[PDB]
Amino acid sequence: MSEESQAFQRQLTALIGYDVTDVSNVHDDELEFTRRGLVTPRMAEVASRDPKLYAMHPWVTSKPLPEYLWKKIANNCIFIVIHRSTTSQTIKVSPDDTPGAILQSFFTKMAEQDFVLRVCGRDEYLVGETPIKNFQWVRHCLKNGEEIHVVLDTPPDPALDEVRKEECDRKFRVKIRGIDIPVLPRNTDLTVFVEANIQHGQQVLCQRRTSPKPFTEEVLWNVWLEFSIKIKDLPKGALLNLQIYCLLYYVNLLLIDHRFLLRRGEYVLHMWQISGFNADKLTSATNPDKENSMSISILLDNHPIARAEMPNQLRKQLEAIIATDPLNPLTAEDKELLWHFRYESLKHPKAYPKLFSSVKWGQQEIVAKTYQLLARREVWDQSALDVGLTMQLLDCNFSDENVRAIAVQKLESLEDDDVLHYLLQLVQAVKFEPYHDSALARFLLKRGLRNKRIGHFLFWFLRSEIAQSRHYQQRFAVILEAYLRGCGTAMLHDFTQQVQVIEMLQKVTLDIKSLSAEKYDVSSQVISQLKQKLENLQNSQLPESFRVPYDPGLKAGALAIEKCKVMASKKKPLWLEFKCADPTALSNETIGIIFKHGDDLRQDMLILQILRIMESIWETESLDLCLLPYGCISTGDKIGMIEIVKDATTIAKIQQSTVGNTGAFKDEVLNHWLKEKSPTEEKFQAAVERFVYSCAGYCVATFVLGIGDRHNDNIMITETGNLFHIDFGHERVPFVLTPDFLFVMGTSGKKTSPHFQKFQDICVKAYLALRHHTNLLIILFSMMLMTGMPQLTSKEDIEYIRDALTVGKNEEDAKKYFLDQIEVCRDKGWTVQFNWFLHLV
Ligand SMILES: CNC(=O)c1ccc2c(c1)OCCc1cc(C(=O)N(C)c3ccc(C(=O)N4CCN(C)CC4)cc3Cl)sc1-2
Repeated sequence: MSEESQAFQRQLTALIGYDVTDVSNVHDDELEFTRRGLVTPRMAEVASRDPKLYAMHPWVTSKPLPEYLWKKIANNCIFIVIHRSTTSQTIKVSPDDTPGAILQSFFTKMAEQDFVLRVCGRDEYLVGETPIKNFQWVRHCLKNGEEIHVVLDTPPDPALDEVRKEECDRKFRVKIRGIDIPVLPRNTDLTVFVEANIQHGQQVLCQRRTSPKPFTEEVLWNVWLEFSIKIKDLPKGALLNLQIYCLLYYVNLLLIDHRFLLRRGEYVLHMWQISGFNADKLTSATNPDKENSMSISILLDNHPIARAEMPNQLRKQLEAIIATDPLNPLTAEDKELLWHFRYESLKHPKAYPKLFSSVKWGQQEIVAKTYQLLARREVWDQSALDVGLTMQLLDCNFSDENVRAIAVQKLESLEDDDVLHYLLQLVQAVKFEPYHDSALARFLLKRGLRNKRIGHFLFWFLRSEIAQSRHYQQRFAVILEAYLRGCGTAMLHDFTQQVQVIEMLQKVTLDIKSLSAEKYDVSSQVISQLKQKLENLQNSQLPESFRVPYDPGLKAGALAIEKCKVMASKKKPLWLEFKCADPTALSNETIGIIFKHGDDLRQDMLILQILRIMESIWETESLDLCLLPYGCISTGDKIGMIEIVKDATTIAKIQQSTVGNTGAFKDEVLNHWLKEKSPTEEKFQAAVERFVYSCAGYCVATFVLGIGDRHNDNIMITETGNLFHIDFGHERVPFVLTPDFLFVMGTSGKKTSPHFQKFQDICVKAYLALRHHTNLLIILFSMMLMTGMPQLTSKEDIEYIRDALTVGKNEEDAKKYFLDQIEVCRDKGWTVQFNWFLHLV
């Protein structure tokens, strides 16, 4: 291994934020085995991808143009403005024209074909055989009433993407020797025992306990725990879960390894301490902190794997069971039905999750029958892809490799555009895979390496987790490294720039947070030191440019130091502004970015991404709710970026600017603000309309997600009328619809009006459009809770969304339910809003 290659691994380590060659925290070779296992999938995708299309990463969709976007084209014509160093002719185009085609109606229309169309000021290309109406940038421009400005230039050199070459029928038992912790002192000395569980898909096959003993820094049982399950019956993917109760600590050990071998020998496992149900509890990783953590010693001394028509009424029971929601509990009666009627069940793709939860995974013969069942998979294979269904089979309830692979098989058919929609949840779903190398992980690897946009986000989503999750960083690092080894030198250089930038801003963030207290109010002293420090960075270890992490097509240049500052809030986040490093840009507007330290931005990414999913869901229904899921990215431990939405203010600041002593609240302020920021009544009417739509979308989305009761300071609005929520980091009301919002709607004092009627109509339409996707929403909600929050009750917390989506009810009762919800806010008026500030005194 050349000295060059060692320097390279060093490079990857700094981009990843973890050393994948570190062997300090392992008890076997799973991780190394996986690094090697992933080489094949990587080389295969690299060798398979088209260098040209890969370099230009066109962003496209096969989906039809929504009704609400056809509205803006009734002339069957679209205008593209091409530019080239001086003047710019505006070509009239047909929505079906191909980029190379409009290049024919150009060159000849003017009068060598080795040129390509690129969006002005962006690293975005319109290429490939695709109708221009199928390009996302084109649809984004129409939806925003913006013109499509493009520049004619030379295709990027694929050479820049060069990738560096690479080079027994006995019952199961376990001996618990004892436990050891360096320091126990809490308050009162209690007693302690060890609980050993054998689990599969968060289902206990057998449970055993040790006798209680005095809790001292060292407790030695030296006791055999014999389980009812036979060795031969252990399913691959089963975990020996070990727990200490006084519940204090846990740790897991895969009973059958990545080689299909039964675990054997001595183990000293360092455990995880509970913070006083979630994905972290399922991890096969052990606590890396060997100095301050509890450990448990165990011994293993115990390779494997070597007609009749249904009556009308049972079938009805069966179909009823299948119709129930993902969260409906399956009775013992229900499971037996599903299993007995196995072959009938297999004819309904929607039964798959319920059927595989009916499997007795602790019985070799049954599992086998199950694999036999999966053999004739025709009905499933030809079924239309249902993302909600697929994700159900990737959650914590399925530990079987084969069950999860068919889920992954269905994902193979997603277009890149959809992958981007679900990417974050798919990455989080890697936490439910029992092995490091899995079909799900390889699919993400493959898709990321196939498309630059997916690779970029895949990188940040992985790095965010590597940086702040001890439970999963090892697995995610191996995945990221594999990816980094195939993305190409260009991407590598880009990621390097981005990582350098955020690292510098982190330093700065910290140093500046130090030069001030815990809030007040800053301090011209504090702002000046910031500007100096940035001036220092600017010249230079701070790279010429870098891609915006939440908007990779955008290249950020030099900081505009005069415009930077520290925001006035408890935490002291930076308000940074940069110049665009692309001369071809259509404006002088800077790139605003908020850099913040002290908060875990992962919950916000999760919420913002779900918001994006709701928008695409609504698109599948021809609806546009005008949400504004601003860019947000966890870039490392307790740090990240947030997009600064231009021309936007807080609803509270608007209130506050007019008196606002102790937080008095006037109904007409909002309407006045909008009218004053409008240059004309036209623009004002557009603002009001957009407000109605945006208000409706956020009321619905926020109710469903159970995040509806918010303080005014957590909700913003653009000067153009777009309302939107922010800060999703962790009497009552379902959502925020205050009298001022109502005032803009032309209503006041519980009355009606054309815009308000229009609002209720949009809400209801929005609400029921989401109910057609109930299962997708429920499964995303529950995964989000398991992988993104603290230790959430696996029933009651998750059950909220079921109630919220009013599962089980017909359309009439649903509309009713929501309309009453709208009434509650009205009756409550300003109460909850009003309650703030006082709680603090
Ligand atoms: C011209 N644009 C803006 O002023 C602006 C302000 C805030 C945001 C923005 C634009 O983009 C939209 C997304 C966004 C998201 C935010 C967020 O998540 N949090 C937690 C947040 C809330 C308040 C502040 C804050 O201190 N201030 C200073 C007072 N000012 C009136 C509001 C923002 C900072 C953050 Cl990061 S702030 C914010």
